[PDB]
Amino acid sequence: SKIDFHTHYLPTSYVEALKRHVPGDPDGWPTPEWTPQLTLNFMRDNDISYSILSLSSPHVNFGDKAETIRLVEAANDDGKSLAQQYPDQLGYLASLPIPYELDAVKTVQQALDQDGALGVTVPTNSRGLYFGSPVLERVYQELDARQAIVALHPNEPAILPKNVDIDLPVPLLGFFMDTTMTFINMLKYHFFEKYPNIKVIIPHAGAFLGIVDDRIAQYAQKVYQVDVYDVMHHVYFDVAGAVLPRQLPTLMSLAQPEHLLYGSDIPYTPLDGSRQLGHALATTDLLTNEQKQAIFYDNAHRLLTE
Amino acid sequence: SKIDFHTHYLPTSYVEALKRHVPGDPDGWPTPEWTPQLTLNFMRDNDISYSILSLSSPHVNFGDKAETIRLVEAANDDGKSLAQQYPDQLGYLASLPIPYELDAVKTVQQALDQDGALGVTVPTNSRGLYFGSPVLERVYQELDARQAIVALHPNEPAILPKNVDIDLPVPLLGFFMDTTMTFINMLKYHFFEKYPNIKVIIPHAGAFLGIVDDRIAQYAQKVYQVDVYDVMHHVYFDVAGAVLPRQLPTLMSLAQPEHLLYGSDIPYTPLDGSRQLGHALATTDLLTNEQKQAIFYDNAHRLLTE
Amino acid sequence: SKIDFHTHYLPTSYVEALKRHVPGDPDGWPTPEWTPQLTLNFMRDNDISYSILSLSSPHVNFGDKAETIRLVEAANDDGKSLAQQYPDQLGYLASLPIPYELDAVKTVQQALDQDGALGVTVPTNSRGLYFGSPVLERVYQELDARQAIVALHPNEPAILPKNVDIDLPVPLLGFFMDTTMTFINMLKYHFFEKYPNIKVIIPHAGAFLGIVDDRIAQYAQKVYQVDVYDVMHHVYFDVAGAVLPRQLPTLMSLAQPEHLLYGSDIPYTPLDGSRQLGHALATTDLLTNEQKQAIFYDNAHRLLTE
Amino acid sequence: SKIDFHTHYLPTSYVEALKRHVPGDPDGWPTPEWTPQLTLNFMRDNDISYSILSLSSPHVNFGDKAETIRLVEAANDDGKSLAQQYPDQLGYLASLPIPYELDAVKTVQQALDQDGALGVTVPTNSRGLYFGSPVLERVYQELDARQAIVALHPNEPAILPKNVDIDLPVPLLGFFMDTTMTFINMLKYHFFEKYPNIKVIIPHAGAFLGIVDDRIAQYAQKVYQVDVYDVMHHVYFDVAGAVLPRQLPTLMSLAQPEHLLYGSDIPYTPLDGSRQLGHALATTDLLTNEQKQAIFYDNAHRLLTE
Ligand SMILES: [Mn+2]
Ligand SMILES: [Mn+2]
Ligand SMILES: [Mn+2]
Ligand SMILES: [Mn+2]
Repeated sequence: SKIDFHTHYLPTSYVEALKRHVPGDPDGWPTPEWTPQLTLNFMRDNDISYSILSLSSPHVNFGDKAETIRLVEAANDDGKSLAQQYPDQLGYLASLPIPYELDAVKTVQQALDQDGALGVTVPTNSRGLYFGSPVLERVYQELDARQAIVALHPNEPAILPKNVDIDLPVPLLGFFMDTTMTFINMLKYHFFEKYPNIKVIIPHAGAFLGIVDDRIAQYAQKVYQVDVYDVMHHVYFDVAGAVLPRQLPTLMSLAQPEHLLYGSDIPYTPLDGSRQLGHALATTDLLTNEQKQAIFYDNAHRLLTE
Repeated sequence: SKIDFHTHYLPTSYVEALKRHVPGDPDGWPTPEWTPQLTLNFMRDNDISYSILSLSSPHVNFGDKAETIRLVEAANDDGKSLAQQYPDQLGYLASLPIPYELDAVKTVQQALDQDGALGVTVPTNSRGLYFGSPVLERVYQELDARQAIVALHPNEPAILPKNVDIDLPVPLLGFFMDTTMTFINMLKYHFFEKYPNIKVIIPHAGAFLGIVDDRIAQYAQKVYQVDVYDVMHHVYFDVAGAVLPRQLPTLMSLAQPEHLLYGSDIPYTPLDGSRQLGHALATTDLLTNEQKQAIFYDNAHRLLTE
Repeated sequence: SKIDFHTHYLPTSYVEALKRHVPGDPDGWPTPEWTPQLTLNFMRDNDISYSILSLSSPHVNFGDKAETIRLVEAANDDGKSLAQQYPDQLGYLASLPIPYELDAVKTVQQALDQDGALGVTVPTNSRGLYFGSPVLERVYQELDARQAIVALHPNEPAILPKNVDIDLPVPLLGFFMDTTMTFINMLKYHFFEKYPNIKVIIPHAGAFLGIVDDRIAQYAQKVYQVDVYDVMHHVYFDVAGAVLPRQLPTLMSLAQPEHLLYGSDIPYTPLDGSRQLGHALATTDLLTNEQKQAIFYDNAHRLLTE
Repeated sequence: SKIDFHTHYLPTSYVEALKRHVPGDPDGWPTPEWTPQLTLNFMRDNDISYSILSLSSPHVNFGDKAETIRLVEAANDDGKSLAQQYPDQLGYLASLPIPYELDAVKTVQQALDQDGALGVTVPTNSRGLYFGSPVLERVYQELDARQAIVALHPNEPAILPKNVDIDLPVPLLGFFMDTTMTFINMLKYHFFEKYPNIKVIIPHAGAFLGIVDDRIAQYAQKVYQVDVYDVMHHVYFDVAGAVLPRQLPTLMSLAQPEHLLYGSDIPYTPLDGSRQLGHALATTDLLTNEQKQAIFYDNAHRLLTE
């Protein structure tokens, strides 16, 4: 069976917040319907024995602090409630009330120490505040002290040129640009050097890292005093998206084999498309049987048992 | 010997315009010194028998139309003058007075029909106007009627988040994001379908195309009614930059073998670094002798003799 | 009776374009319902004998050139058709297919030379191209040759800070910032100096000009070689909006008495609110009866008979 | 004698930070030279008996937290050291390490409770975080508990349209747009309602408030549940800049007579230009002798002795 490290859920209060604050479709991508039953049924039909639920983007920062704290709490309560309802099928990563540092520090401690979260999920940027920002140092310290799993999830870039790619859904190119920019932001701030105990999961096979690393390697070594290649060995990656036949293969010459995790990205990625993507990973000639076994189960299992 | 399809020159008026309008280093990258002799000497020391000179970025659109037209003309006159001075070593691609459509139409006709340009070079975006924009249709029509070579050159993206990758030179990540966004912009506007005779050269081994194509293939097929894979076979690519060991190999499963062109990117890329990059292409185990021969000379030669 | 120089209409194709391209309420302001009868009945109920209709913002530039040209033509045909159906009650200002210079040049000649337009209306900025930009020189020349009336209409600023005034409707502060930025842009490019024959109507009592003029006066004189105070005497101003008791009075110490035009801004401003604004201009102690007569009728009439 | 509530100083570390992080002239305005003697000699030559020094913009947030905290501490030590060296001529407002909430909370307590600060000065926005943002609630609470004076100082707007007013110095229009956006932001978050004890000084005669208030009055009442006119009576205003003959007079129909404070804005505004602006306030026919006395001394004095 497989363990899904990139699968989502949508609390009712979160769905109401989207309709209330976002005109049209969020990220130029229509909000998908969802119920625990949808995920469970998908797990049954695709031999997934365990899913680590996480709140997707847009992040719940709409400009109202009390609202953001309320949404994050509701979302975490749902995650926790589902973990207690299906202890063998569902687990969850806690969302944080970013950009509110002290409040996020409080959520980290509470979600990890008492509410059974397996770790946390954080937006590449929340209305402009990109992860890696020293505005959240105390949050990093609380996460590092707990050797926590930190899964990044791409959000629409804070700002982009308006007269280009007009109406191109944000997930198609924006998400990748943001994840890439965030990774680099983390290198600039010595994140992996200062918080070596955190286990960072970079989604969608590392976005554009497989191409820019080689291009920034020099600058990063000279100006950031960081070896991008060592970092690529240190972090983790989920493999949601069109990772075949080019993206994953390129990533494997940079990533550590034990650090690759399977992900479906349901329900934002239509269930059928997700099934097809997972079937591709199972039958491709680009992966050995050992690698398929690691990506689908062993890697996640090792990570979770630690 | 090799033919360089991505090498630059800097007219004195262009250097004066940069100091006058751009504070600090352009694109967060210090302006390099240059003289024809620098390029010629570099060609001698690296067995390059022919170079196709082109004006790099930033584009010469500073908000003053008459100035832009004056700079573009001066630049083209320099290119032409060098072609007549060293008919066997130097050739040139004309710059255009974008965003001024009718004026650019006039430059295209004049540079190609009477001043010996081998084609044109255009910015991915000129102060926000991204290539592919219907604002320049008449320019495309004049270029298509002449089966012209059109080389894109990345410019700093019109706008980006300000609190991320602070002070990261633009060429390291911005250039790639822009070239990628522009390519997609061209797909949205059916550029290759409407102007099938133009020979578009996409720089730096296609930036991020090797990773996003697979991700947008579906949307592009359904909404743009375009097959991104056919397009990748139709266009050309230069191979300047850290194309090894991941970028070029990925691109070769998408690009046509005869459409890959060598490029050094001097003098913006230090001459020594450029020499090292070219030496890598010559000794790598990732390319057959036939491929090295095609990339370094045959492909460009075929393209130029047409 | 009064003459209304700032009143709007909404072609059905324009309304369908808004629903199709703009998510939610355009400019954060709900699109109003409209038919020719609503304007006409408003005119009878408010002693308005003549209205010069114009298309409001957002401008019809959605990224599709053919569509922009089609929408503009449909809007001008409607304006023309209304002037022919109600010669004594309705007139109109033609819209222009900006940012397409050559096409706009064509619309100006046609609109003014044969379609009966009383002049043109233009957006302070169309997706980033601000009026005054040399990208439209040929358009200015065609307008100056006809001593045309050019009425600016504010649009949402191209871009603004993301985390401030969240959800504040655009017309409340954005429109003013845009009109203000556009006027200065026109100073910078010597618009009034180069096209003295054009009669420019700046909406909403000059937005912030009443306050910034004194601040930029020096710079404009030294760097633009322009006397802002002379320009304020040269252009025109409609007085739609909350012009009393502060805005209009300030503007009158800078504007010429004969260059002040009445405006209601229906139907974007609720009809009852517009009736109240008009009633206030009629009964205020801040204006002499002569000024009320000039603003409501004489100034417009003189400009129209010219 | 007069009391100056808008005058600046430049710590050496701040000057070095500007050269190191800002290319060209900050805010498009050349950094002025300064020593304590320049301010003091200006005071003797212009009948100023007391100046409340403050750090001008750009704010010291360059992306490095430790550096921001270090720069703020160096600036406050200088301010404190000047107040101790010239108890009768110089006082100071402390800067805050915004956007670091907890750290700023610390600076407020220390600055006001033991370092002799007369209050604090804050940027309308620090790299995108606009004052009034709930990200700084704890900072407001610490300030309200001390009935602290909080002086806003405009900074370049986070982002603006790229192709308009090209090269127009930021202080000429940008500063005003920012102060204006910030004031409304504060309305939106019920700042004055929640922190009634803070005495907010809005610079440059309220920027554009004199004109927008009447336009947003309705929306602010209905959506923010705030009466903008009551707020205008509640806050304070310095009168640096070209306040005559239009700006200041408009502001006086909204502001409380006792809440108007004199300001020179040296050394950013050339000393001769500031002397002329002060002389104009002294000889203008737009103010009674009582108002001139209040603006120049009484109002400040009453606020300081409180
Ligand atoms: Mn996802
Ligand atoms: Mn180049
Ligand atoms: Mn209007
Ligand atoms: Mn100041």
